[PDB]
Amino acid sequence: AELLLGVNIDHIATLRNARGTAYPDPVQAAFIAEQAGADGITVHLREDRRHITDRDVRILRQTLDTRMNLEMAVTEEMLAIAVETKPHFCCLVPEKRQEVTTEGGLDVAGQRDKMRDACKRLADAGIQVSLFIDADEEQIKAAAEVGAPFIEIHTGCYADAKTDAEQAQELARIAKAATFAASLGLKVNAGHGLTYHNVKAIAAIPEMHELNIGHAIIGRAVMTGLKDAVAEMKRLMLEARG
Amino acid sequence: AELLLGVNIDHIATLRNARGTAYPDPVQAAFIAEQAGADGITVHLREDRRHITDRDVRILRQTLDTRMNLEMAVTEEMLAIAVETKPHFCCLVPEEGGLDVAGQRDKMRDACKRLADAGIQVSLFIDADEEQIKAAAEVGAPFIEIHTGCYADAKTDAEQAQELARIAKAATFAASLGLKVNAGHGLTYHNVKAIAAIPEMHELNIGHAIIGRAVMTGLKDAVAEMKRLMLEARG
Amino acid sequence: AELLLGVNIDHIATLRNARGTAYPDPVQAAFIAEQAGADGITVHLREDRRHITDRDVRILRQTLDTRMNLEMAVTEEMLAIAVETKPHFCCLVPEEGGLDVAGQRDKMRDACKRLADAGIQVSLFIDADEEQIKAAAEVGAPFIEIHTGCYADAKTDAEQAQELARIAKAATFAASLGLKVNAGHGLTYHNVKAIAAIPEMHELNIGHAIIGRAVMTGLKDAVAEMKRLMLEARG
Amino acid sequence: AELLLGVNIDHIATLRNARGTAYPDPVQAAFIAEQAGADGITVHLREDRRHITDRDVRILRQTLDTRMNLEMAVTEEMLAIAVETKPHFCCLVPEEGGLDVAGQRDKMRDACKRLADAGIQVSLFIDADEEQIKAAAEVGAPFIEIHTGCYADAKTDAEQAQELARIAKAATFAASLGLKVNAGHGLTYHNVKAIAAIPEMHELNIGHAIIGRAVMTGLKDAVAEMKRLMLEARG
Amino acid sequence: AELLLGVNIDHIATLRNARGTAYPDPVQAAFIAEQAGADGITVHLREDRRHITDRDVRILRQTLDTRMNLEMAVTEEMLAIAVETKPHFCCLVPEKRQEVTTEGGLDVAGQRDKMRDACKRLADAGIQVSLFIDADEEQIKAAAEVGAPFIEIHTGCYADAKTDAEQAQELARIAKAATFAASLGLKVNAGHGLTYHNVKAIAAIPEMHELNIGHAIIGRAVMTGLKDAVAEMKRLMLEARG
Amino acid sequence: AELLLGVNIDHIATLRNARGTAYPDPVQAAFIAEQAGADGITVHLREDRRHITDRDVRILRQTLDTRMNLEMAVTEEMLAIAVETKPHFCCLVPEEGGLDVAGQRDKMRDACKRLADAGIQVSLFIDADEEQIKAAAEVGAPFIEIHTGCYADAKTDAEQAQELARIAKAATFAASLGLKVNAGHGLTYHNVKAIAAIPEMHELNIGHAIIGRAVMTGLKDAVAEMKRLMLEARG
Amino acid sequence: AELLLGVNIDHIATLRNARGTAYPDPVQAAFIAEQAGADGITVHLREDRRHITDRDVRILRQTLDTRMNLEMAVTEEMLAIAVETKPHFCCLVPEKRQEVTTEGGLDVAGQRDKMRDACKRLADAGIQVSLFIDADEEQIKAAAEVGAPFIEIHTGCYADAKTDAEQAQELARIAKAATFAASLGLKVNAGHGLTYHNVKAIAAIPEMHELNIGHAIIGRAVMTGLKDAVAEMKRLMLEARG
Amino acid sequence: AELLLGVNIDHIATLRNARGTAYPDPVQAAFIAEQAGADGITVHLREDRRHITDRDVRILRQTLDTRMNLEMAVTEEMLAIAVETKPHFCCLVPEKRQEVTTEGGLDVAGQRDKMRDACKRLADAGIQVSLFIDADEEQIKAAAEVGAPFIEIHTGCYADAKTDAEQAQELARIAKAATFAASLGLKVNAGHGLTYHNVKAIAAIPEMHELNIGHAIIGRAVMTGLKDAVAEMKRLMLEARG
Repeated sequence: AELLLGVNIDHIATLRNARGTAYPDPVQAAFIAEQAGADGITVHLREDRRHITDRDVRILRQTLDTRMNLEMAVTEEMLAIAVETKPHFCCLVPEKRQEVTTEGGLDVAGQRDKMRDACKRLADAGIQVSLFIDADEEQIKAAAEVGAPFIEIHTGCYADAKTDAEQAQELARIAKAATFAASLGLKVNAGHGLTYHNVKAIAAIPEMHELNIGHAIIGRAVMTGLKDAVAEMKRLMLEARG
Repeated sequence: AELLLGVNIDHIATLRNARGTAYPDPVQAAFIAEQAGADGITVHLREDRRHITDRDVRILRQTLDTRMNLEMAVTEEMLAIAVETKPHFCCLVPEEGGLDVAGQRDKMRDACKRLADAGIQVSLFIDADEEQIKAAAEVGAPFIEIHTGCYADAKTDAEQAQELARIAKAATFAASLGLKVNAGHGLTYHNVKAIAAIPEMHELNIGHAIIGRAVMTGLKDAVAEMKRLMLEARG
Repeated sequence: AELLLGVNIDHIATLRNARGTAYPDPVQAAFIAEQAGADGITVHLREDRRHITDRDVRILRQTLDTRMNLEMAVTEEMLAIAVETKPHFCCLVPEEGGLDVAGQRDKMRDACKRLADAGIQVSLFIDADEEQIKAAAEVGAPFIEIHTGCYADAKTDAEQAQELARIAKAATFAASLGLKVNAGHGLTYHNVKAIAAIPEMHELNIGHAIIGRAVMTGLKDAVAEMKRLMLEARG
Repeated sequence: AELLLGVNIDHIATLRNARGTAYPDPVQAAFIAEQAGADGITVHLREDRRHITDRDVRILRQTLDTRMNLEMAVTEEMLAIAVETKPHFCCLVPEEGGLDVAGQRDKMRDACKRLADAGIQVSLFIDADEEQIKAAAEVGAPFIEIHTGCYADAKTDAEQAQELARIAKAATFAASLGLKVNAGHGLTYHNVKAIAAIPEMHELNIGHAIIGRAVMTGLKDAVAEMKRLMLEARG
Repeated sequence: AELLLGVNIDHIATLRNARGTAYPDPVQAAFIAEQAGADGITVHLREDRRHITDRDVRILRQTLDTRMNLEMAVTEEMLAIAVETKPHFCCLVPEKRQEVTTEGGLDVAGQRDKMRDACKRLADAGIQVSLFIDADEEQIKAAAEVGAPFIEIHTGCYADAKTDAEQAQELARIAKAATFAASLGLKVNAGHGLTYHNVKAIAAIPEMHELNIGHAIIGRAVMTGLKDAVAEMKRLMLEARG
Repeated sequence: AELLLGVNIDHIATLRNARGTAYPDPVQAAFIAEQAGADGITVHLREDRRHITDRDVRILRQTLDTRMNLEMAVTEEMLAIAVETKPHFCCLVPEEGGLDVAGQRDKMRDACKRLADAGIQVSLFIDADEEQIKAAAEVGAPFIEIHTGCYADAKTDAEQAQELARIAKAATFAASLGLKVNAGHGLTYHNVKAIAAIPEMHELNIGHAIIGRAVMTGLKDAVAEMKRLMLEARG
Repeated sequence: AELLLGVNIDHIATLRNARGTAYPDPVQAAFIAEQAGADGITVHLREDRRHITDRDVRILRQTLDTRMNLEMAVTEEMLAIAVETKPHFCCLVPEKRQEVTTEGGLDVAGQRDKMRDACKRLADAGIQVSLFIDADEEQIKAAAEVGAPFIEIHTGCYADAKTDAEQAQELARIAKAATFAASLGLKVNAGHGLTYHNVKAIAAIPEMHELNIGHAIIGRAVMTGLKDAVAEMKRLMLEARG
Repeated sequence: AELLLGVNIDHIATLRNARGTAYPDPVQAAFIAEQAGADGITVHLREDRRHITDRDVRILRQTLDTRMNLEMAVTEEMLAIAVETKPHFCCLVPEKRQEVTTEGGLDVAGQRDKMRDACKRLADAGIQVSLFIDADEEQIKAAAEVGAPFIEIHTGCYADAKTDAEQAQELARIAKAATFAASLGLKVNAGHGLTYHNVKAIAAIPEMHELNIGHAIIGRAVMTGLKDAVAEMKRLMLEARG
């Protein structure tokens, strides 16, 4: 169907934890976002509980009207936490140095045994898994082989691009990777680092299922208010596919 | 008698620094705040430059339409910066939580003088303690900013009303000694009024609660609301 | 102190329960209200769980930024729930329509001590009746909430001025006994001012008229308008 | 032709009846909706008059600028009321939950002819069942409204895609028989698009989710957003 | 208590009748006004049914959340219509040439018998009567004598004033008349012709109970929307008494 | 293919004239409309000058940022004014309702020529009648504006779809004869789309419905909404 | 009494003339301002017509719903235009080196005869005259002797103050000058250079009748829109007197 | 592809300089515009610094979140400033009588050597250059020969058209010129003088890459506020390509 928007509210919690009070509350932000264009809410539960906390996840699981995408590292703690939470989606990301690739995505091709079992365990709990990876054919083929139904292409390099040519090259790499990914039966997401000024070229990629976006929305929100920030992003995304 | 609002935009920077991009930019937040009820903009240039950075301070000094309140610790590095930057105000802070002025009379006395010679109006961030207020007066600072943190963090209505009375008495005491008095740390939309109602209060410097409301409603409305509640309290 | 506004979000759940879905969610409404002028949120946990449910109270207790006022009947089940929940306030009501305190002195006395033991400030919902008020003071309650329903349902302006005067005298009487006094049931945008102008009023707990305005204009505006009218009446 | 939106304002009355006051008034909500994207207003006059009352229908019939869709059970009382009222549309529903037309051919046939005789366009509320659809065509109804409740309550995405496909095939079947087809029960802001994209859909009659959104954001915005999402799906 | 605002919605109907359709509907405007600062709604049922119609009055009587002020001429038709409608208030105004004074108000002093009976009949039906009159002591004393509980001072001349001095003179006349009126036990209203720029001096008059305003609000409304137009007027009125 | 909107502000004047003051002023409404989606402003200078007046026309000619469409009857007085005023457009109207051009070929032929010599683009307001359209073509007018009144006033969906088909055919017919075609009289927010969807339509001139929505929501939003619905229809 | 706000829309014409187009049009700005808190509209018809033009004045004179305050230099041309135009107010300002003071105000003391005839001529035309002067006793006595009913004190020096002390000094000077002028029978205005951050101290001065402000309001409008800019300035002024 | 909008904020500085104050500040305008649909911000650093100043450029270069388009005349001073500044784009325009065409565009044909070194020098600095020229084939061939990657066609004559025919003629001229330029390898922009009522026909031209508009947007902003003015212009442009 239409391109979906997942809104990552981690930075609502970073603002909160900066002072130790209860506000602003990620629970409030999730309602605002889900009623302004978000089709899902993403929260990354970190080992260091730097922003989102166990309390946020527990309450969010009961208050979200749409569905949760739990971003987490592939460790025994997170896996168990994920199985008991039962979020609709789970997005596996690199936590430490021996988890990420030279560009930032998960190293799936080099850890097939771990990834295969993670995917299987989460799947058994009824969670749809997405593997956050670089737009790299080796990782994509590996994602498919280990059984993950989704992959989320890391759009950071595209976003960080320091020149037009560098950006177009990265865009083309993402587009070609998404096409290759779909040919393997994978569903493909993206979103990390996307902004109001570079999101359309990514949203225009036909194979994209959902763009998971956080920072730029929250950064617009402090000026503009979360409702308009989410709605503007969703509007740009639909225009792009138009 | 005309209560002023100083908006601390440090947390705009915190949000930015969390990812290393240029947005959101403190410079934008300052224009919004100044046109929504802020009478001044406050930034705390920390040693680790974790949120506000030297770039921020340099650009804001050239873009603020009102005036800057530079929050900083008392060190030679910071004093030097202050002197060079020439902010309208400077709020000496540590780095109960207030600045120990009574325990470092020499250091604070020299700090105030130097900053004062740079044309900067100095305020010492202190606890609502009679000993510290006297020390502030004695050392020569024009302003003190009473730490409202304990008032904000109060757990019960009783502990709250007690910290309130302590601040009110501390303010009247400070004023009887020639000092101008500010407050603001930790104030929220739900506890700001009792503090705004204190006659001696000159300016309330508030940050976090405003930014927290802003991520939901936008900075302009967050600032106008806080300013409206403050004037209601004096009214 | 400023007149407070407690917003009763029960009818948000009424709207939700008419269909068995999870929306609209009282948890969202509480955030909106607390940021639009409410100083407290009221929920009435009815034995039949018509609207607010155990889930609601459980989550609200964790998400409210201000404080909870738990409206409830004086029964073992409810007293147990209240002790466990630890809301900041508890408003005891019947299962004119006010609580019969004067005729159940022992029961109310036990209830108040028990809730007070759990650190809960108790309010007895009663008619503007001096016998009931004296009894409320006698059984140890720190608060009473005067039933404004008769005033609100006044059929003629004569019955209205008459009910208003009754409430105002009752309030003055309650205060002279050391009680703090609330009100609010049935108040609307057109009749709230006369009640808000009564000096002894501490907090007005209003629900229905605000939610009825909200379905048209949105909750934020519905709450801010009620708070604005209340403060206008005081000044 | 453009996909139409009928807004069911029943829950405005639910909110009103929970207290016996005159607000919020369904008559106001109808004006708001009609000017924010609604092409029709739906009210369900239940025998128990739970929400919408005779007064409501009476006044609405005179104040609506668009047209009325009267939801009602197939009983003598209701048929009489409908004939007298002359709404532009009548939606027959049970007292999955769709009308059993295939098993009451004579009754539905009498109902349709009778309402058609009063100049009313009849819609039979039925399940996405080809047997029920064929029967609806056979008894003379010009419209059927497919029950989207099962689709809306889908527990898994599998059950959802399955219910969607069932509705879409049923719709195509209904159109091939000369019937016009509506839908809408249980649709929300997150699941309306897939139904609005079905080519044969004429009008979506939605209630609960819009009113649930309204108590938060106001009715005007709640309606305009639903209409916007519907038109986006079509293009 | 506080100064009240009655909003006259006649001109919503004049816009409607100009074309013969159902919109705009006075019923909608009454809801908007009552929720934006109006404490009452006024409608003038004219003999020629030029704007407000019998249908408007009939529906309004059932939809108003506050109270209706039925403006009408003193004729047998209107009196009977008023008795059966039972609006909370009734404001008697001049219809023809033998009904008004040289400035526009009702001629009460010169028609004591009619006015006395009108007042009595309406009062019997439980309607609070207001006599629309010029700021003229003779008419005011007569209003009191015929038993009317309210008078509405015609503020048209004040509004039409063509010079500052002319306005101040008219203001002072209104102020002195209101004071005289109250000394007779009368409650006093005003409002006709008031605008966003001259309403405050009138609202500042202590004896004023309610200002009934129509045209300027509707005229602002077509630009601005009725809600803001009503709220702005109510805001100015309360500032004046502040 | 790019549908234009002409906003008739006559009814702003009607409201003003009802009381003899200067407000509301058509001049203000024209700026609002032109910046909210109007591509042109229309005013009908009637003989009795009941709403728009000579002052209005004289000032608007100097303040409009887009262009004026002068609606007027075919008389020497009006032609003279038009010639002097030099409006960009002129819409000849009577004073089924359309202009009888076929019955006054001589008069209309001379009218168009004179106005055309003054540099004015002429449109003849006519019924969707083949005889009148041919006459319009024959007499030399560049534009015709099809009277949509009967379409608007239709009582049933059948009478409506019939008037619609008549207008659509009339438009294609007019275009096949070299004429540019407009419409607009009586269009509302609920029936405008079917007319906007007609390919041949150049500009829709609409007045009353817009002003009627405006008294509720404000002119800016009323105009932007109508323009949005029109572009949606072509889209 | 009621502190008034006059909004100077000159800079709207400034923006326009920068291109020779017809927009933005001062006539529109005037309607927006008058409905958002302006009690009067001010325009300075310069000899060189740098911004406001004769058409502007001619049309404005017909569309203003409140009243016009025509700022102009004292010359036979302008005097004739003023007498022709008949604006409610006329504020005489300096435009040439031999008309201005070393502070920026009109030099009335140095041109007693010229000002005397100006005030008399304009007064016979029914125009209320104000002399834009510095907060200087010599000029004030001069303004009083020549017969002008109003003076508008130049708040520019107060506005441009660089230190809190310099500012406190100028305010004091203005407050004493206002009292001094009132003791001579003059009514007093101010306004030039006032901003959203320094308007309150001036508005608080009791003798102030009207603050004529332009620049800061337009500067705010370019960002927030004219309506809110005017409404906000008006709100601040009433709060000060509150 | 995606039609871009560059907003020229020069007139914000225009308003400011009219008084020597610091407001309104172009730096604020740029943040508002970039978050409301502007894809770039344009500033014309004039030799005389009539509006935009060196500080403006210096600060803007550090606060812009999108990119700068520096309009400037061709002189050693400006070239050095540009090379120093390193804006993403540079649009060379005429400023003196011997630099302009009888239409208003830059005279590239008549100064091939100068333009040739400008383009080369600016290009080594990594700046993309655009030559602001008339819709004239001689200038276009010249722009192509000298090596500029972009040309910006002067839409002023189209904007100032007085008759629908005159306008139709200019549009045609621009559309053919755009196609002609693209056939020579140039990318093409336009924008000068475009308004909310004539922007669509230009936006519809396929070869258009970016429309740089300023004046009409600021003129609308003074009334409605900058955010809506920018958003609305962007909306109209996308509708045209729709």
